[PDB]
Amino acid sequence: FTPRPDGSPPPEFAERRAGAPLAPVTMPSGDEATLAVRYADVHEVLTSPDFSRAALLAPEAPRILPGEEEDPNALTNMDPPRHTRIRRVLAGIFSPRHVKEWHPRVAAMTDELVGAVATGERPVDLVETFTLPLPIQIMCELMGVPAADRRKFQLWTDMIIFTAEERIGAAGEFTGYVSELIEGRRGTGGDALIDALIEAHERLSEAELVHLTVMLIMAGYETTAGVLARGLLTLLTTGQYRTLVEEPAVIPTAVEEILRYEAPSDGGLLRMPTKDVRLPSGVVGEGQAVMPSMAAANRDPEVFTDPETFDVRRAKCPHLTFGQGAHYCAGANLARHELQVALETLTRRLPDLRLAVEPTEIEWRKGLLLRGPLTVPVTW
Amino acid sequence: IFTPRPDGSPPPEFAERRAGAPLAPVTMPSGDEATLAVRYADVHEVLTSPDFSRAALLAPEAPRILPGEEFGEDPNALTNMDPPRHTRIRRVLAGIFSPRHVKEWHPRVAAMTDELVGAVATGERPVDLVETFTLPLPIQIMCELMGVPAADRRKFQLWTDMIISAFTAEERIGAAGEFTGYVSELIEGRRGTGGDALIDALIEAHEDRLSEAELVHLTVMLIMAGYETTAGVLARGLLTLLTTGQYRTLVEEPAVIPTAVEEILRYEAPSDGGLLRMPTKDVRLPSGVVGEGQAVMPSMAAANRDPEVFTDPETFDVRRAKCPHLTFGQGAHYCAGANLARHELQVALETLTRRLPDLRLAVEPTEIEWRKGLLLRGPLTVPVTW
Ligand code: HEM
Ligand code: HEM
Ligand SMILES: C/C=C(\C)[C@H]1C/C=C/C=C(\C)CC[C@@H](O)[C@@](C)(O)C(=S)/C=C2\N[C@@](C)(C3=N[C@@H](CS3)C(=O)O1)[C@@H](O)S2
Repeated sequence: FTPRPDGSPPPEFAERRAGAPLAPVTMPSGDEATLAVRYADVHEVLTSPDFSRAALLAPEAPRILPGEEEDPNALTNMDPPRHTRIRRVLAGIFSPRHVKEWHPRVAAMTDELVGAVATGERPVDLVETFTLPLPIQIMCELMGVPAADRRKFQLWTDMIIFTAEERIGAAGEFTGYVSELIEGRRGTGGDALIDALIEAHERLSEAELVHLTVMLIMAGYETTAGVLARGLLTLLTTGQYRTLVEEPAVIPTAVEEILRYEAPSDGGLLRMPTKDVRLPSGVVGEGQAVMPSMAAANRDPEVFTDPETFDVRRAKCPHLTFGQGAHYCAGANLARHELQVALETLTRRLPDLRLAVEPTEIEWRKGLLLRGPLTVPVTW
Repeated sequence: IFTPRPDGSPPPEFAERRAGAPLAPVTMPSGDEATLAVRYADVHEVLTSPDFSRAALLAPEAPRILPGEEFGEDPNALTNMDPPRHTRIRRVLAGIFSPRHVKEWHPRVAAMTDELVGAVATGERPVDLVETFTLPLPIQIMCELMGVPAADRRKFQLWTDMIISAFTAEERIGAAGEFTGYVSELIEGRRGTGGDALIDALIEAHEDRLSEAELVHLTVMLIMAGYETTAGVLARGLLTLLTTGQYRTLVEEPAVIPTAVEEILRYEAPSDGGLLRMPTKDVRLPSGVVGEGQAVMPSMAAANRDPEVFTDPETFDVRRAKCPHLTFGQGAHYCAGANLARHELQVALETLTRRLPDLRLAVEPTEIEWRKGLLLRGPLTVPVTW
């Protein structure tokens, strides 16, 4: 909520998990909601059918931040049955067995960027040169987007967390660019992600395809960049980077542990109960919105032994960083793969990587909910 | 012969030399002379015979085409080598550029075509097909194959324009050193990343073979050749399609595309000339004997319009069945990227005729301007609408 100078959780989480599992919290908007922090409460909030996303569009419902965007055609603001139809299409697209035509593009973009880091001026900022551009360049290649337009996609997303009409403006260039992009691509015989989306509209409405495309690009850039910058910074400060260099087989569990520990937001999309719901820690009333804090759930000693310790070898790691239930992250398999190949390539090409400053000098983004370091200087 | 022409039509000297003066002197831009072979039978022989040398053109007293350069005088350029070294590097190139490896790059060709036609399709009309399609398509593929950051694409393109040749100066020496340097740094970065692109395959050929200087210069050359030659031929190819209306034949009958690719290669050969061959003793060509130490220019474009080989050679016909052209050269130096090039041209036409069937020249044929200077010929723009 209030800017922290590092990636330390707010201590109000541990307090709420101990004795105030389902208490009000006042959000940046000034409105309040019940904050669920215990794993089991968050699990239930994310899986139960008795909560609605679409109800948060109603004019009286509470908001997390001040403003609009709040789009009625965004996947995150829909309920069954509409919601279910678009997800069926997305499983058909992000077929875990269609990733195979896509793995090479991920590795190629990593090799590209790690090479550039490798011959760059030390000390290098790993954010600007690696962690920020890797996911945007990946999403762009998969959407058949000219590399000349990637910086523009980055700024529109950054703008769309900037003051109302400036955010409507930037949403309007993205939607417009994307619909145009689409018109161009219809009729080519393509096999990229953008192509599979287009061809699902011949099950997706016009505005559905456009907004889904926009969201896939935004979703798959900001979160991954966040998690990866954070993950690398923890690897470097704990010295667990070296563990991955010496034992590359540990990279899978490291990815999971980074997801758990580095969950980029402390908050979550509100859920509205459509009737009185019993969660494990208590009953929450109909019409009283709940915030699921997956970040808090991820550091719950009921589930994770020694929750505040970062351990790349952690075997039991059912984190909620991809959410859960129906809104479970659509790009979960791509993201996990991006993270693995990122760590694989970087530890292979630069084993003797190390932070070029002390942790406490690194600055973190202030405001905009999502938390992450502003720069990660390294040398070797 | 490389003097200004307002279009892509051949020098009429070609028809007269083929008629009555097959192996006659020609003066080159440099001021120096060579024998100009124009008949298909002579050009074939000049390219395939083991009695001609490329390397001997490096000797300081040998004739040159251009008046001063670096990259073409480079001893480590594949085009400036004879067996056995030439053979070593070629077999490395065969183990990289195999028919199988090209079939495993296919999606990346299609994807860059897909991208760029889509942007053609949505462009403000009339769209210049050169700037939006023919120029970027192959440079962007090559760069993708070499792990080159997309921001670095125009640098590669301008450099390659300088080494091709007025725009001539001692600048085609400064360009070589910037490309060479950039590429060496690209290599440094890339060794140890474990990628599966072309540039990785070249590096893993050096490591335990290709020398450092061979690797560097070959990578630079693969970048320049895979862009400038393909770019020109494709632009030329599309322009002839549109001006003949044979574009429509391909839209209505896509199975014609392969013969169209060959006929484009034949008719649109981007050069009037070719790299000098030095005979290493007296050689009897079909049209006459050439003297030891007397250089011959093989004009593959003249050969391609020889009425002894090709009926109605000045007619462009996408249905003409297999008649070996020489646009890829012949013999030992036969173009190493030939199969990527044919594939790039086949996909460009497959994609572009599918997306924009009713494409048409936005201007009169004769209104188009052609690149001046350079050893390649090609139109500056190809404006179109639909
Ligand atoms: C490490 C990176 C990522 C994290 C931490 C992450 C996390 C999440 C989370 C937690 C949600 C659910 C939100 C909620 O229910 O409150 C979500 C939804 C979503 N994710 Fe992400 N994501 C990541 C990467 C990606 C990628 C690469 C894509 C795109 C391919 C993507 C696309 C989506 C979409 C479309 C949704 C909305 C799904 C729905 O509402 O049904 N994610 N993501
Ligand atoms: C339409 C496309 C192309 C044309 C018209 C073309 C033409 C030629 C010709 C005629 C030669 C031989 C010159 C001589 O023997 O004097 C040659 C050499 C060569 N080409 Fe091309 N080429 C094209 C595309 C490519 C591509 C895509 C590559 C890139 C990988 C490439 C790489 C090379 C190399 C490395 C050589 C030198 C081989 C040697 O000297 O042994 N070419 N090309
Ligand atoms: C410009 C040629 C490139 C980029 C490559 C590869 C293969 C092309 C051969 C073709 C298309 C045939 C004609 C070509 O030989 C000619 C006469 O047009 C040219 S362009 C001749 C010369 N060019 C220079 C700049 C170089 N060619 C070699 C090494 S540098 C090269 O890169 O070939 C001069 O040496 S002479």
